Amino acid sequence: MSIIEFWLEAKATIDRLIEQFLNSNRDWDLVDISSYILKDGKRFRGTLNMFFTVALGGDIKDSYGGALAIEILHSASLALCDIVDLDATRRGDKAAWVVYGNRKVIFITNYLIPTALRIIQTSYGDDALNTSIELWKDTSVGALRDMYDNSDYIRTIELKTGSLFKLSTVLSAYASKHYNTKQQMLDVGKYLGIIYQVIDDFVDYKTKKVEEIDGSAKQLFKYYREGKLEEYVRSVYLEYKQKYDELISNIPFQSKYLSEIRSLPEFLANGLLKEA
Amino acid sequence: IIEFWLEAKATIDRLIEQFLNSNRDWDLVDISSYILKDGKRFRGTLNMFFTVALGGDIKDSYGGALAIEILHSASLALCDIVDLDATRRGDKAAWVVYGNRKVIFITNYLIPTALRIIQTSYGDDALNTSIELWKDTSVGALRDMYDNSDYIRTIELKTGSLFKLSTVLSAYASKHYNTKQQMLDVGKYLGIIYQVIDDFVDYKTKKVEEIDGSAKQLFKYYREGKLEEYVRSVYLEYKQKYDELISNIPFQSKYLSEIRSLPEFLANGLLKEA
Repeated sequence: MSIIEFWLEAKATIDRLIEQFLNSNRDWDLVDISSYILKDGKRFRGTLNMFFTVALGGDIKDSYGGALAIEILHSASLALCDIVDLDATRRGDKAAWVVYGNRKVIFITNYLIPTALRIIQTSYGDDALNTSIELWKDTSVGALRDMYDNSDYIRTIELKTGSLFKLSTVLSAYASKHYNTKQQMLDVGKYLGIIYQVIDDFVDYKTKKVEEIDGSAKQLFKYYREGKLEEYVRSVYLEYKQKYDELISNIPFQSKYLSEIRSLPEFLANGLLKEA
Repeated sequence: IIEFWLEAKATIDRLIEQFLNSNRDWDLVDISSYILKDGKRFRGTLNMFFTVALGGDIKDSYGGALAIEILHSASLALCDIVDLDATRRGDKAAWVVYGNRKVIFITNYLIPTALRIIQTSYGDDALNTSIELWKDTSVGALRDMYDNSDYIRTIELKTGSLFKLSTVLSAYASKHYNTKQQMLDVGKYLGIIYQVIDDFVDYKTKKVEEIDGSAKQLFKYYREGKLEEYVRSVYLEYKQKYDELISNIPFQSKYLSEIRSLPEFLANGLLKEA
């Protein structure tokens, strides 16, 4: 839609911010590796940030700080996942650890996370920061529960992947000067994040070997082996999309963005499918 | 002098215990081995001492000391990270990956958990400073890798940072908010002393093919006996900055002496073990 065009502009805008961040970084030695980790990315979370900021009436410029922090928090998490799953490529590059070793990347990572938090606090204040610290903890709890994915698929992916989406959407509440939608915005990102992860796991079963699959995805095998994976994934997607559609009706969004807002679950769902 | 350390190091061990209990779920990644990697509790106690030493209850420091230690654990854990030589077999290496995995998960849980402890007890202002301090700790490690970086500056971020943390937190605890900026400097000097002193212990009772990091730079001191010369020259040197800032800070009466004994007790605490 215009969604795709908005995304392309946001990506370029977010890429610009990363460079300004990098160079302006006094820490001369940390730029080389930080750059490699922040290097590429579609920046979907950061653009959802900017998107909802504008859809709520705010000034796109006020979403910049969160936009940056988010993409910084995301990039740092990928560099870590690549270590956890021991993957050597990021879809067009060696993996950070391959090029610098687990030792450096993890430290660099423990530096970037606090940095992103500072940016969020400066740009938005203490309440925004505390919310971010809670979503950070949630995420770690998520990685954990991804260890023994016996049960709680939906809750597990909410914490693991959804936490960052909640951050993306909730921060647009501050950026747009509409803090009264805080909880509504948190639930928006929760629905989008669950939809994004469920679809992403699905695409994994249809584009990779059954053995090489692992993580939360692994919890869906029981559906896959019966040829009922698509059926389950579609149910989860319809549920949360309804929950989403209902919710955005009760949110003070600008009339001219409602159609784009209402088609976001499709934008993210078909976006993952397309590439695969 | 020690009438406190021994009694509090026991309180800390008791606190750390109730905590490790309300989080049995993380046993899956051997959380305790990280929380208990350190039994000393210097930073934790160092936080309770300087607190009361300002009229604060022994109570007000619980959160601080607990969070202080958790973060030290988080810090040590990061030291466990092993790079893959790729020269190992497939089996011998699967467990290194799982260790690196354990580190990454427990670390990213403890840190925000401790920060929330520091905020729930002392407010957003105490929270922000901690974030700054943890951020600096990470930088100390990155440069500790290698680049023969300014030993002093690189030692302040490595071990100092977390030391500045424990002191400055007593100020919030002691509700003597104005003594905030005062304490941050306390830890800084002590801290540079703890590490310089320690870095010296590895230069006396430690391997010849070992030594790395900051202590490395000392390369031009060991091969000429001047090593001990730089240590003494840096001990008193900074001890002076410490000895100065102390009396300036409105500590209190009953505990104004032993405080000057701290810069000594740390070194000896280390120089005795080896």
